[PDB]
Amino acid sequence: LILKGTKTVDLSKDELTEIIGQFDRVHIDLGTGDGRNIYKLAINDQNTFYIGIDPVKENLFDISKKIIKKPSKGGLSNVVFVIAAAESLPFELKNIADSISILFPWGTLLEYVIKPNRDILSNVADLAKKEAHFEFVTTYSDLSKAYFLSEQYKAELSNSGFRIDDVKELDNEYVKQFNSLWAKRLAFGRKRSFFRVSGHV
Ligand SMILES: Nc1ncnc2c1ncn2[C@@H]1O[C@H](CSCC[C@H](N)C(=O)O)[C@@H](O)[C@H]1O
Repeated sequence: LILKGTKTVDLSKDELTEIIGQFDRVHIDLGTGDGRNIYKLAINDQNTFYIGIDPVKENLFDISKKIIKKPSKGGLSNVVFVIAAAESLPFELKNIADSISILFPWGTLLEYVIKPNRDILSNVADLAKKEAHFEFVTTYSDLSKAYFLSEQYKAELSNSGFRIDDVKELDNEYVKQFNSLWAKRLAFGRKRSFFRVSGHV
């Protein structure tokens, strides 16, 4: 299931493969939100096909309507919005991404990353190609770098297919570069700690 403007339509595996054809890389943003972050990534790199996934189609309507417009009007040819959840990812996305990101998650997705939920993370790892980079950027209260650096957390992620190569604590200034309304709120509000766990799959 993908969005064509405000309408939900079916995209087959063969159709997806055809679209991917004009691009050298594929990036998946899980729990993409309002689509503004992915829109910015896509506008700055036309050799990567961007796939934004979120179970809430309603919040993607504005940007979904924008990408279908003509190029001169803000339209993009390297973005697709998939309506799905981490617990039930589309089989068409298996082994397709060069990179996967989960940015400023909330709700169940945040817990799957922080706990972490090994089975769910395993499903997310299945979306990656043999290669593949990953990036999880989280924040809770306005846990800690130590937690994400612990052997237990590293082992749990490794079991799911994620090999941590770096853990960095980021600040509000860093988040000011993102365009989603949510990211702006997090960046402009009280001082908050953000953590990026990144590596390869
Ligand atoms: N289990 C799950 N699977 C997929 N997406 C989920 C999810 N649980 C929560 N989400 C999505 O995670 C988002 C958290 S808020 C917005 C995050 C976005 N990445 C940004 O920076 O703007 C919401 O849009 C919500 O629908």
